[PDB]
Amino acid sequence: VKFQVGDLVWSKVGTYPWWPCMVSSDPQLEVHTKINTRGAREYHVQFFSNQPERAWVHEKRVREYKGHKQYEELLAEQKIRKPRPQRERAQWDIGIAHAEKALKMTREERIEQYTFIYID
Ligand SMILES: Cc1noc(C)c1-c1ncn(C)c1-c1ccnc2cc(F)ccc12
Repeated sequence: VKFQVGDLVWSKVGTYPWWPCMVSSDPQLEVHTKINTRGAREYHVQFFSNQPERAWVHEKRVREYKGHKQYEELLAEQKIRKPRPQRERAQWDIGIAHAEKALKMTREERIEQYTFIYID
């Protein structure tokens, strides 16, 4: 286990770019990490965004969030660059603004400030 609840991470999920997240406990399983059905470790994350979402992400697709400028280092992992669709970019910028604020808080503060409320 490399990450704990409240840690800030970048997650690369599906067709989306590296996105700012917070590691959190799954509301149903009550664990923030598990071994999946393929025997790989996954972490449960909340995505920072105007649209609240959560996901279980493979450990190879999770990186420590040190700051927004780390994004260039993540892409690096003629020069070819994918375009940045304006609508997605605006939501990513909003997520980054939250992560930048969360980075200035302690773990306990971030947990209190950002942990989602799940309603059945
Ligand atoms: C959508 C969605 N629904 O479930 C999940 C899980 C996702 C998701 N998977 C990866 N990312 C980065 C997201 C996502 C989460 C929150 N906000 C967003 C805003 C966007 F513009 C674009 C993607 C996202």
